Amino acid sequence: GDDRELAILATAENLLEDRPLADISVDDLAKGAGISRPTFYFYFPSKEAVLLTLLDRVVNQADMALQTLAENPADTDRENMWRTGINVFFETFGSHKAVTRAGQAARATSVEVAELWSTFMQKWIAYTAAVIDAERDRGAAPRTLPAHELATALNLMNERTLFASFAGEQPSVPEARVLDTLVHIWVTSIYGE
Amino acid sequence: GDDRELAILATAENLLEDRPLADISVDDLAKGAGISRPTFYFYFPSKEAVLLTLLDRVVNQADMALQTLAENPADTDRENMWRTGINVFFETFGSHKAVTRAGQAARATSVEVAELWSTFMQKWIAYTAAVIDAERDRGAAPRTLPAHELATALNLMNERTLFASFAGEQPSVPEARVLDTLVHIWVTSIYGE
Ligand SMILES: Cc1ccc2sc(CO)cc2c1
Ligand SMILES: Cc1ccc2sc(CO)cc2c1
Ligand SMILES: Cc1ccc2sc(CO)cc2c1
Ligand SMILES: Cc1ccc2sc(CO)cc2c1
Repeated sequence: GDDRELAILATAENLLEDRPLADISVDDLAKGAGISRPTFYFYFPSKEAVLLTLLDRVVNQADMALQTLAENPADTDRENMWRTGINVFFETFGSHKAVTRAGQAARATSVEVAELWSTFMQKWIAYTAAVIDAERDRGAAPRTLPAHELATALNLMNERTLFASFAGEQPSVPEARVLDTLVHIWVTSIYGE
Repeated sequence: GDDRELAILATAENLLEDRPLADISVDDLAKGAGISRPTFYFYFPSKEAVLLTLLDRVVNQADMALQTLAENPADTDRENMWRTGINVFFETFGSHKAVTRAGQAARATSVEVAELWSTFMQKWIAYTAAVIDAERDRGAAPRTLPAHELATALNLMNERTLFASFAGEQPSVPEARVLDTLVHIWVTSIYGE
């Protein structure tokens, strides 16, 4: 039932480790899922909708993990609080690099992919800004830039910088250094005068 | 002579304000330059090579402006020194938003476009890192992250953040606020403990 659907998704995510979506045919997905090409189309209109579903699950997995942190504060310093939260994105997207890479490509051609990404970035920026505001209200952070503008740039930094590490781009921060790098830039810019 | 070449480039940059490169034909470029389609191909192998030339000139215009700042230090504080340098990218790419937007798209499909971008980002990161190192040697900046890793993330922040402002993306920092936003994040992360 929904098992044939998982088979298509797992075949898609596995095939994206090797080649781009343009190099993957519907026949490839059906064969890997052990169904016919017409049977495929009963679960998905296109290979793009398969990628969209994959990307939706990764993004919602990150968002839910961040949701879980928010409701359970980790008893630790402010630097570590920020570290733990940025780590959700490092670990979640870093555990799904093929989908992250293919989703980024799809933003140029899929309105749904762009709108999905944009919606969750908006959500994460707003929550970053609220935490910054809370820190300012309690006197732990100085009132420097507008909180939402600062939060926007930091979250766009993470998007671009994590993606480059995962993709092995030149230039990029080494994957084993990128978390420490982003944390330093967040904490100095949030708490620095 | 080279005048027919400028006509093609100026037609291309003007046409990219209205539609993407895929929506622009070689006939459109020839007509706008007042030459035939075969005459076009004597100056350029393809419409992609036209975009590549446009992007090369914008990037080299930024790099040369940054070169000029480096050789003439502006008598001013450290915050302003960084402001003046980030402003070169704000003003140069912001004066060529159609080409900047089309060049970014081309990175996904043109090896030359990606290699051109990557080469100059490497160059600008290395120079950022040298200035950070110089500041540390003179005791003005603390020895926190590796200078080259810090410089990488800040320069990737600017790339992603300026592009989003220019493109009117959601989310983005307003174009009239993005320079102040980036400067704050650079100065706090370079000089902050
Ligand atoms: C990347 C990212 C986005 C939002 C938040 S909120 C927070 C403190 O709980 C850390 C964090 C990190
Ligand atoms: C804070 C933050 C927000 C969005 C994104 S997207 C990504 C990899 O695509 C890492 C990341 C980090
Ligand atoms: C964006 C960018 C890149 C390199 C440099 S160097 C400098 C100080 O002269 C400011 C600056 C800004
Ligand atoms: C510091 C720096 C380096 C590269 C780039 S690219 C860009 C718009 O595409 C702005 C920018 C800024």
